[PDB]
Amino acid sequence: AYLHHMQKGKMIQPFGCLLALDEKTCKVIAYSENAPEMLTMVPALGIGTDIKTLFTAPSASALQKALGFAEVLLLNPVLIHCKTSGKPFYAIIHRVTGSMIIDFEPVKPYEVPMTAAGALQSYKLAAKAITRLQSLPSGSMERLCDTMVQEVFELTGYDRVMAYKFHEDDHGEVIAEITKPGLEPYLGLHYPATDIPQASRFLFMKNKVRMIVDCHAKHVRVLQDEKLPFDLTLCGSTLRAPHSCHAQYMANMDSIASLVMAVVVNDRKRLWGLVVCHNTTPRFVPFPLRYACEFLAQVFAIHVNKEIE
Amino acid sequence: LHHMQKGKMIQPFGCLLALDEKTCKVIAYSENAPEMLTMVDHPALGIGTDIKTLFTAPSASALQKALGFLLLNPVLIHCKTSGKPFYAIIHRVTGSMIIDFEPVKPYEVPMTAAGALQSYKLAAKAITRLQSLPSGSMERLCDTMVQEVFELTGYDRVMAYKFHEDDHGEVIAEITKPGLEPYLGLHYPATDIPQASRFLFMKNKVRMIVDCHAKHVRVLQDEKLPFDLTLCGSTLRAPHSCHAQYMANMDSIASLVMAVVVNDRKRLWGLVVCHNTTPRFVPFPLRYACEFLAQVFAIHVNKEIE
Ligand SMILES: *[C@H](C)[C@H]1/C(=C/c2[nH]c(/C=C3N=C(/C=C4\NC(=O)C(CC)=C4C)C(C)=C\3CCC(=O)O)c(CCC(=O)O)c2C)NC(=O)[C@@H]1C
Ligand SMILES: *[C@H](C)[C@H]1/C(=C/c2[nH]c(/C=C3N=C(/C=C4\NC(=O)C(CC)=C4C)C(C)=C\3CCC(=O)O)c(CCC(=O)O)c2C)NC(=O)[C@@H]1C
Repeated sequence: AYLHHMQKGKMIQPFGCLLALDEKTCKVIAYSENAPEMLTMVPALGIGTDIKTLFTAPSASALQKALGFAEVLLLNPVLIHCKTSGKPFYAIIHRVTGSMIIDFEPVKPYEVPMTAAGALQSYKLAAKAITRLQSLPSGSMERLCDTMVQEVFELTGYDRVMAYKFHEDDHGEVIAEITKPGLEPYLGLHYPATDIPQASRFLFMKNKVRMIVDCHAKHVRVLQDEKLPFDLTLCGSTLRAPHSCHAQYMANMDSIASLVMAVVVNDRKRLWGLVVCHNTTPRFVPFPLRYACEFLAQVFAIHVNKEIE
Repeated sequence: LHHMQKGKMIQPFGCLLALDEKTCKVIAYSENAPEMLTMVDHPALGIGTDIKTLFTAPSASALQKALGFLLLNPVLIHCKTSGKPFYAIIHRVTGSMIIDFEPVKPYEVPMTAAGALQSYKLAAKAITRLQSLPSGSMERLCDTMVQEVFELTGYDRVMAYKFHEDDHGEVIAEITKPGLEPYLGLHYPATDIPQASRFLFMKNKVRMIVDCHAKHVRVLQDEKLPFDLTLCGSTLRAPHSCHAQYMANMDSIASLVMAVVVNDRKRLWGLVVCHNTTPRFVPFPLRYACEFLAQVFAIHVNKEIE
């Protein structure tokens, strides 16, 4: 049941908007319902729209040029400007067979001159983290995980950061934790397997970093071309809305916002666990920082697998 | 020392402005800056020009904020009429804020963040390969460093150049494109690298020369400025004429040099030296990534001695 509704991914979070394009025609074959408002000035946006009508000439050309690379050759994000408004967005591209799917995340105008500076700064901080993991003496899973949650806490600014390990019966245990002062600790607690369905663990193998900005936000529908006789697969989107059971789960534990990083060993390939960030209030972090976190989690996974041996 | 610090020439691949640390107005500029930044009241660019007349408002605001600091480089700026974009690289000296401007292709502006992330990722992967090395073999450590830099930077030749106790140098590792003659193993006199150059490398850890044959450009300053403006910290500083000549005879038209400073007790261990047969330019984000790679390399060198 869970996998169907997560794979189709027809509901997104409202912090961004989504377009899907036909690789052959470059025209819009699906869009989220908030996309006309975000990207135009309400020359419309609908099924069949050409993207050269929406963005400035260098922007349209950069996206058009992405159509011609293999996915492993995609460099994200792309900085685009809207043609009428001048509004800037980060465009995050991925491919599913003959479709190109694009997530658009807003950028503040005063942030634009700092886009390269901020990207370098995020990766530099992550790189300094990697050196401290590596400097650590071997022999203690506990010290390794403490160092990791401490580094992530400083890098990401969330109220709570946990290392969550899966046991062989698939139930989980919180084995390391750092929080801001007032909060209730979860260190040492065990949780049922069913708190994280099989389908979610499966998706984490491919989508290694997941952000939920606000569990109470009103989700937005994706509309697709009525001519299509199948559903598009949108689960690779950075914007996919959380299933309502989990959004209800979040509100109950006063984690209004979250950032989760998969820890995949032998990347025998196995989901060892998760690094779980919670925030009491809504929180957004831009793509370059999440991208750096993905690499930090990869290196962490190498050290985890070393200690096992 | 006094025609590297008080020498007033830059390489022509970019241009330079210096601004007064209080008024924010132009107190020095390279002779190529008017055509590069305005396309040639008053001559649009001279002593006393206000940066609000040169750049779009978001661009000028971002530079005003930097004068208020802490520095994250580079800043992406657009010129006011042309919309012509540059990377602005900022540093401070006692009297002034100095800005090096390196051009960006207008149609590449959408990919600036993407390219910066990719540069740092490749350097971060190189860092993990150095770390995973079994300790004990200085040869293996240095061979790995030159291989990674070669792949990252795309230069024709990459060598590790070690300083001996008498300050003479030795090439102890090297990788080149096929068919180039090796220099591995050669010893060179201490005088090839004067002490003044060594002292600069302590502060400016990455130095790029795009084309030893390029015609250098003068920096003009107000003659009543109560101090002498130094260019030691500019990414654009011209090579000394002895070295421009030294490079031509050895068919290194372009170079990229990384200092290797241990106990960063502080001493210059050596250099990672990249050479190219033809002119070569690499953008600031890649040089910035190389700086961190060089610091991490220095730590492993220091470990090997001990
Ligand atoms: C509804 C009947 C059942 C249900 C479904 C469900 N859960 C998830 C996803 C996650 N569940 C967790 C669990 C935890 N988070 C924590 O912080 C802790 C320790 C305090 C636990 C145990 C996590 C981390 C996830 C991943 C969330 C993410 O991707 O950010 C899903 C998938 C949701 C989606 O839309 O991707 C579903 C469907 N949960 C229940 O408890 C019910 C039994
Ligand atoms: C002129 C009278 C003397 C002189 C001066 C001089 N040298 C440098 C700087 C450098 N010299 C070297 C030397 C080498 N490069 C190599 O590739 C090799 C081995 C194959 C050697 C021995 C290097 C690497 C530098 C640094 C250059 C840089 O910053 O990119 C300077 C500094 C130039 C400047 O303006 O910074 C000067 C003045 N060289 C001679 O040979 C004379 C004896």
